[PDB]
Amino acid sequence: APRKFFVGGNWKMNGDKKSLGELIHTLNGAKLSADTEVVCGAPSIYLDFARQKLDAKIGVAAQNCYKVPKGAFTGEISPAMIKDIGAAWVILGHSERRHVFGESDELIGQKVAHALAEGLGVIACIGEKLDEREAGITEKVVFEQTKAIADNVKDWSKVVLAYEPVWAIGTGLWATPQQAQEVHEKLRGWLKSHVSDAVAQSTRIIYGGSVTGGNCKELASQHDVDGFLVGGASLKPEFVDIINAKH
Amino acid sequence: APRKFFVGGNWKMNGDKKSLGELIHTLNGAKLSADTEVVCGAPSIYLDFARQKLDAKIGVAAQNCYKVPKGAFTGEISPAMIKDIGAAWVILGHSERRHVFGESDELIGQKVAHALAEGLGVIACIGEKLDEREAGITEKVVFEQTKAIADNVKDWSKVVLAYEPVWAIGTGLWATPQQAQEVHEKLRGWLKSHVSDAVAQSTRIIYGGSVTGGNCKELASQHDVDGFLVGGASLKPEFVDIINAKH
Repeated sequence: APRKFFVGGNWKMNGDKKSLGELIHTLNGAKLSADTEVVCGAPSIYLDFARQKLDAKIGVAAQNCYKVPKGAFTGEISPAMIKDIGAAWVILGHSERRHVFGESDELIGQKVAHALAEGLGVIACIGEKLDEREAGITEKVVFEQTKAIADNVKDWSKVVLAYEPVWAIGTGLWATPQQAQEVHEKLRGWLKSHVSDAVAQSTRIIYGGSVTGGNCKELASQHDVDGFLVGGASLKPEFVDIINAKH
Repeated sequence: APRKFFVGGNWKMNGDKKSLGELIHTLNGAKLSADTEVVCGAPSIYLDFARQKLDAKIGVAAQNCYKVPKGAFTGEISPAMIKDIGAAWVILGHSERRHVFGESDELIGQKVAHALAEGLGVIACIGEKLDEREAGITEKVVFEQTKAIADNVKDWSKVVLAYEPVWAIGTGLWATPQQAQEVHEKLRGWLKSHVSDAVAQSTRIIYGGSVTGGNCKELASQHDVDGFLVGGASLKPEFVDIINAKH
């Protein structure tokens, strides 16, 4: 009945074998809550390395992939390759790929469908920007993005939604736990009416804003926040505290 | 005085540990010419693996990277990471990155600057599309792309230009050895007047069109073709014949 708490740690473009080696060794020896499903999002070049060194209980995620198994797409990797090195997840639709690299809702949706058909789990990301949040069209934007994902999801048991308050990234604005709860609650209500009641009750909607050891207990105590997609703090030893945010 | 023959092998988005393992085993046991600099362009998730398995005499190249060492750029790898796993090259501005993923001349120039400063070698790719070749403005296009790269190159000794006749990629048209020589010759002349004569005589300008064991002998015998950037044929054992194109 209860959704399993889910902390993913998006490392982004960071680290080398030495620094990521020390990070992994710290997670391996740390007292982690058995209630939490932990997943580390490693750079593509370090996905094989991260899987070898990390304990089997902690999952590994690609930070991005493409929509077909093979082909003339220099620079890209496919779900077939991510599966081949032992990883079981992929992060798609991150705000950074949307913004810096112009990834459309259509393109993200194709990636979601393919990743899922190949047997990977997907951490799908959504979120509205500053001018959108200020305009009061938060719901219209995240529902548009969630629909572009959901049209390509037949089975929700391998999917986790991640809300990114992009409006509070790099601008003077900040997100409160109450504001996060209000978006998560509306996303769950969207899944209830557009997919099914059971999908809404079992699907983890994790918060992907600024999550630190100092603010995670309050964000996790929110009814409809089922975990985090942690940015910068996933590289530090306090990522352990964030995993244990309910204890 | 002569420019060392340079055969790079762009694997693109293809293969797994098993298939790439057999590929690498064939190249390691093959009778490769000492006069040919061989470099394998592996997918990012298999870069580490490729460097370990491949003999030291064959270089390893990333198929793409970003313009800073670290940062909030989910899904991207940096030159510092490529250097960390033992690779010494990177393929930038590939036609597929330009067309499918909208990589601009500016972004490519920024990437080239960073890659060279971090100590990597660069196979920079340029080429005119069908509508540009048809309009007769081939010179104007490849001079623009080469300039965007040259403005960000301080030292050309670690750089290799790869001409990609994109107008002959899936259009039904094919580039003849005379037509390849015609572009390569004009590119070397561009380097002569816009940089220096010494740079023009020492810089390898390799052919990035469709290269097989059937057509490489005639292409390589052209005066200003100094090697190849091989596509599909770099996965198969005939890549050995292409490496030995002059013998």
